[PDB]
Amino acid sequence: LFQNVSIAGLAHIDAPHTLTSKEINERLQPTYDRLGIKTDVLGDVAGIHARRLWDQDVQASDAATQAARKALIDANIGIEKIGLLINTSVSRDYLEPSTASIVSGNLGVSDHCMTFDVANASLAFINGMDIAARMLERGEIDYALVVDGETANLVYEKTLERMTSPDVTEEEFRNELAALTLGCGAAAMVMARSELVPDAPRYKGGVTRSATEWNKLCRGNLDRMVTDTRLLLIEGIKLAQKTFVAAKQVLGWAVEELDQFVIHQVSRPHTAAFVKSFGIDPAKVMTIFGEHGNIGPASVPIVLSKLKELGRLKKGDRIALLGIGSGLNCSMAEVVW
Amino acid sequence: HMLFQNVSIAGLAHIDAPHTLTSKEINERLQPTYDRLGIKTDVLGDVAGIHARRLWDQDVQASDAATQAARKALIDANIGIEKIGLLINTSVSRDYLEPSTASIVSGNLGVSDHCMTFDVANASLAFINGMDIAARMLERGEIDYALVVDGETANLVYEKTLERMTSPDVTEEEFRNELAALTLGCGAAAMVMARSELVPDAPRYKGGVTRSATEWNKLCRGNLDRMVTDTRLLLIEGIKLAQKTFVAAKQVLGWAVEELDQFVIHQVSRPHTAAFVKSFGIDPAKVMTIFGEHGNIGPASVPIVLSKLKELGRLKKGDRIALLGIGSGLNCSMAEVVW
Ligand SMILES: CCCCCCCCCCCC(=O)SCCNC(=O)CCNC(=O)[C@H](O)C(C)(C)COP(=O)(O)OP(=O)(O)OC[C@H]1O[C@@H](n2cnc3c(N)ncnc32)[C@H](O)[C@@H]1OP(=O)(O)O
Ligand SMILES: CCCCCCCCCCCC(=O)O
Repeated sequence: LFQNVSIAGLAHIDAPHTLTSKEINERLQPTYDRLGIKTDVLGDVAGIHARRLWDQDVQASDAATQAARKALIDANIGIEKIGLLINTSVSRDYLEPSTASIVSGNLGVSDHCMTFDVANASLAFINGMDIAARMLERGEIDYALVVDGETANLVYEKTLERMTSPDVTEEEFRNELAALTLGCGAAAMVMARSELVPDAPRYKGGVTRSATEWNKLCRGNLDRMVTDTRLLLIEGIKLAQKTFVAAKQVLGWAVEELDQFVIHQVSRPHTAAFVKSFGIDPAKVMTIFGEHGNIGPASVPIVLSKLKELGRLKKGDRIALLGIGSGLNCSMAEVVW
Repeated sequence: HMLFQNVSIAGLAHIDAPHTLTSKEINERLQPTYDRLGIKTDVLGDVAGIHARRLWDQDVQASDAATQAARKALIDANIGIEKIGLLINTSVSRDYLEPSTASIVSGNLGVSDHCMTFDVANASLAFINGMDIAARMLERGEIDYALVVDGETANLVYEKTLERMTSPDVTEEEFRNELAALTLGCGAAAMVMARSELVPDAPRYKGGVTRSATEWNKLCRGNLDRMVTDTRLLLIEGIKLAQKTFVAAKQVLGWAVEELDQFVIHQVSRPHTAAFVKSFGIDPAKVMTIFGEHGNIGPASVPIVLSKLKELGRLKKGDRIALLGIGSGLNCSMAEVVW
């Protein structure tokens, strides 16, 4: 476990435009009626009633940059203190260079600042925290930024075009339906060596389990995402269960002994199936997919930032970060407030 | 100075893409555009110094090429996939935005449910980044073995760039901006890293230094079908950045150029490379180049060259090997291997 790693600052950005599921259903209504769809899958089943979109021409790096500036302020440090910047977003503007280098350019990092991207679907932010934690413990750097901006504008625009086409089949509809559960947003975290920030929350790290045989289940680019919803739910929960059992071992976790559960946000049935598996008090599980949908790897730190801004947390509170992503990969870690 | 301790290279391999595409063939297609634009010099063969590059079949994905390299690297290290505790994929090429290419490679190989996997992306320096991340886990003893894998696909950028540049209405500016795309190449590499205790006679990786100039992030921008590049400015600002990195390399690695045995350098063109070696007083006999026949294989370039050096019998026990590169960003990293 990490002994000397802390969270110096934390921030999130909510995207400014609301697209409700009611509004999407009115667009999709003529398709529903020719396919004989009678059910509201988004609202009544998924539990997603709205999501947020950016203005046009907002790139991932722009969103991440906004979040990074807020996080530095939350941490009371200047950019010149940053020795490492990692971008963990799924959304990316180019293959080359790293989105991190674009964010770093915007921010004005020093010539000593190491930067690169990590990609791992919705788990990448936790991955990013661990890579930074290891560099901090080793004394390579004092402060690190982990940043993540997500943009779903184009995937809504293109998916809605496809779904409204007179040639669309129910097979294609059900297979791209998951794209209509995603949302825009951004997050950023400042991590630091603990001797520099004695009042800050401590990050202990945690455990990782994987099921890489299921890598075909959810495949996506900026304009299109194809998903096997049923199997992904079933196998995703199986891996989460396996990882949580492994966590109870090495982290000493017992459900009653935890104050907050910061979980990846994908759907109401997904969530309820997991909490029921372990008898977790749903009150302890903050949910935002209702109005924000799935913000990918930024989801977990967004919720954690919202919890912080709420003035919820108390010193000594044990917070379980429960991350997962298409892969499948699952990582569960502990933060002590 | 925080150099890595007891981190070793247990296995190493490269894959050469099978189909040769010559610059003579490319020039043939481009000739009408050259003539219309008044270009009278062979800018590929004579200026950039690239005579050939390799391509895959159309149906080969980044993960496919990385998987080929990985299996060969495991054989080299004489271990099974069940030993691997970490797999990092470092390629610029990728199958999708999500999931990671690493998880596709990991699924192909059959890694255990304890294996940690993800992609790292950082233009042409990412393989060194992957080695560094693996090394930190290995040094702590969190894992015993790691795989760092990298497959590059340039098929689509060749196809689309050549169509655009052979268009009746291509502008001189668009032509110049995209020309560097025709110096790219296909190929793959993978390395098995291990705790030194398990492989007492294997080479040692020490890590090294990194310096950056992220205000130059616009100079080279790439996607699956297009790459736009300011070649002139990349040369000038690259050497500048490499100069800072060498000063740092003397501080933490204690480097003196005459004392190093091999320089394994990421390469973007023949004149760029000669400028680099001239700038820092490097013995050219200690610099192997595959650019003339393979072009620029991005982040796989460094380990592909290292693997070829091993296969040529040019590396012996105790040889001090410098891994050097400038990557779009800009970033520059310099690390040492002791064979
Ligand atoms: C560019 C990147 C940006 C970047 C943005 C950042 C994100 C990047 C990261 C990638 C994000 C991903 O991995 S997204 C992958 C995770 N998200 C998802 O899988 C979305 C799916 N969400 C869900 O809540 C679920 O799987 C449901 C709602 C689809 C099914 O729930 P569940 O309870 O089985 O439902 P079950 O009873 O079958 O369903 C009963 C009823 O729902 C209907 N139903 C069930 N499934 C479907 C379906 N797939 N499509 C249509 N309808 C369906 C049935 O017909 C039936 O209707 P009837 O009999 O009443 O008529
Ligand atoms: C821990 C929550 C349990 C339900 C989550 C199942 C995993 C769904 C996979 C989608 C992850 C992603 O958005 O990349």
